[PDB]
Amino acid sequence: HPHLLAERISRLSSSLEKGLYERSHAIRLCLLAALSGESVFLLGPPGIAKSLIARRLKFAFQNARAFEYLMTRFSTPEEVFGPLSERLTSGYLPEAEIVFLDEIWKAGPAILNTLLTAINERQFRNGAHVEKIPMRLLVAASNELPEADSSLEALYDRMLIRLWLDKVQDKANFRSMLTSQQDENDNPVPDALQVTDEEYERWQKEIGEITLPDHVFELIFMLRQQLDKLPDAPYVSDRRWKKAIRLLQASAFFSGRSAVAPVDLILLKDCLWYDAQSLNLIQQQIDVLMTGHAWQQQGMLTRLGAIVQRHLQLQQQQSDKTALTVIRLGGIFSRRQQYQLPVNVTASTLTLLLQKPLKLHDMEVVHISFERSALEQWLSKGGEIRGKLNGIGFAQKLNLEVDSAQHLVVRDVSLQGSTLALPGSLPGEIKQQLEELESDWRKQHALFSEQQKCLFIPGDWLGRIEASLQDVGAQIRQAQQ
Amino acid sequence: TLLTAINERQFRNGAHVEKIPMRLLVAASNELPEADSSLEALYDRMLIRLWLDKVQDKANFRSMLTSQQDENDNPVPDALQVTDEEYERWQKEIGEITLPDHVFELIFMLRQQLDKLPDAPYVSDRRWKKAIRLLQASAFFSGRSAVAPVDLILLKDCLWYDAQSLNLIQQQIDVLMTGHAWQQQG
Amino acid sequence: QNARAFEYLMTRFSTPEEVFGPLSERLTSGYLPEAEIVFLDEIWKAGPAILN
Ligand SMILES: Nc1ncnc2c1ncn2[C@@H]1O[C@H](COP(=O)(O)OP(=O)(O)O)[C@@H](O)[C@H]1O
Repeated sequence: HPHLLAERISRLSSSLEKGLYERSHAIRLCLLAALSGESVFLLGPPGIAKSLIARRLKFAFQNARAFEYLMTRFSTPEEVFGPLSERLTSGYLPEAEIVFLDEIWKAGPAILNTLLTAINERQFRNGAHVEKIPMRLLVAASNELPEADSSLEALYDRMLIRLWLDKVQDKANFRSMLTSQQDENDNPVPDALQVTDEEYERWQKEIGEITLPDHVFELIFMLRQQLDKLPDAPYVSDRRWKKAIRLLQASAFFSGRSAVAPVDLILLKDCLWYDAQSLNLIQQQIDVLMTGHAWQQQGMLTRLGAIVQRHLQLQQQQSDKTALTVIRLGGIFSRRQQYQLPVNVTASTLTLLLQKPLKLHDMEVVHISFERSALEQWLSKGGEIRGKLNGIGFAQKLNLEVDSAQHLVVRDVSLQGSTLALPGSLPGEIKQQLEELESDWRKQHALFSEQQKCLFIPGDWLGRIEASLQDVGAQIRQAQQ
Repeated sequence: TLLTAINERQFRNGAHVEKIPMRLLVAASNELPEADSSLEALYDRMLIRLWLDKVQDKANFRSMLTSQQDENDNPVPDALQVTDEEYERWQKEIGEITLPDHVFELIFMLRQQLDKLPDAPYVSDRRWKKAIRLLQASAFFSGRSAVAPVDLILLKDCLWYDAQSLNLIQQQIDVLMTGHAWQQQG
Repeated sequence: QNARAFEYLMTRFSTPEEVFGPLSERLTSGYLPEAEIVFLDEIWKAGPAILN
């Protein structure tokens, strides 16, 4: 039964897209928020299809009403909620479902005061006795941004989705859009894809029953502590974290899932920023989190380093068997030039082992890696060499010289010698621990290859997730060679 | 109330709503609205922006100064007046006009040219969609079945918004019509 | 057992007639003179007559 729900939603959003190209992210987000009792906000220049989406989502139901009003600087509350006689609310907002409010950043003082009580309580102060408001979707569009110290920020902090629409840019999607024969006032939604009033009241209760996995909570709490340490990061209130869960739980509900999926965190890119300055900061932190700690991308990186450290620890103990012989070629030159091994080594960032460890830069080291593009220059022209320690940090300078027996003596602050050596051409203990970590990559990749059919996920985000999973898998297959 | 009578051709009336048989919406004024006001919502929705001015020619002013033609009679004959049935049928055949591939190369090029110029006015996506209905209607009443490249001349009064951008829109189209239209500069 | 709520937001252009109730003598049906627990957010921007 839950698997058949994702098919009906995919056919409902397909009929709503017919007529508005390059607006999939602006229509799918409004349909999910309407079925879960959430709001949505739009921003952009007037004329990028902002009022039609408010009149298009009403055809997906069976008892919805439209209300397209423009808030002016001299607007009165009696002209919005209907004039009083006790208030004639015949087709306005208290009895409507999907209302539209354009230029909301300039209404009267009493207009904004009545809108705050109709969101947290879904009621209205209609004279003496109050009544409920069957509001299913709240949308608002404008153009500019409010002040930093004003009363208009009370409503902006309560809206969940902050859509960022813009004009068309693609040429192929503009051909049929320029000459579109589809009417904007008909009923393109079939009668079989429209939900009833009974199914809406039942879905409002099953969303809260979605369980929260322990691995999902590790990503939400980490993002909150990350934005608090950055001064340029925008502040996120506690209400935004609670209202965002209802959106993620509703995305997995209409997609054939019973728990919160880690891929649902992509929708948080339009629920944290507030201006154009913080727009590039929210999309940057989530892109790193979705390609770092989502499917355990960086989690396997800190575990693979312990396997390499354990493998290199057993190779430096038996380094006396295979040393490092440098070829001789001192012909006619002012300095005894050297050269590395030919076909034996071909890597660029190869590592070199040492016998007796030394204390370089007030720390211990067990392996030093050099660059192939930088080793040929020092062994031919001379000068100084720069190499990092333990494969981390920057390429610090070392006191490396040539040996009489064709070796590499590393000098420190105590004038101590250390002959370098290269690792030869896998122990059973390292192979056993490596297969356990490699099997974890296939388990995390199998989860992404099953839930990628979510309709509420953009298409440009799948290119960065797949490129992040292949980068980790390409590094774990190099040490096993 | 004027915004709901354009996109939906309806008007609220207490309880039930009704349609408006509005065929032509004309508006005239003198000054320009503010840059940050609610009056810009109606200006961005109007298609044709006619720029009328006083007479300048001397030959056309002689008969105009002493004109005996009445302005309250019926100079239109009864044989040239269309009926209510022909109006409802013409509203459907306008959308059936095909869009040639050579015409699309000029509309998309004009949109990208105004975006690179900082002094050029901004044109929303609604204006590009509503302008096609005007060009397709010009070729419909002229004996054509497709969008004619010469119909782009009427775009000189559907892009500008003030007196500053009036000389910029009429200059870019004049070069486009005498450059990339019939492959002049091409 | 007989309390009433009143969530109001004070603005820089608020009027006293929109808080206590518009006059006809003042229609104070469910506001502040007959309420018990009222809420006032952003009180540091109200008008001079509201604070008085
Ligand atoms: N980007 C777009 N793609 C397709 N159609 C559009 C687009 N922008 C506007 N339209 C069309 O213009 C008409 C009017 O849009 P409108 O409500 O004025 O947009 P806005 O509310 O952003 O000003 C709509 O019926 C819509 O079909």
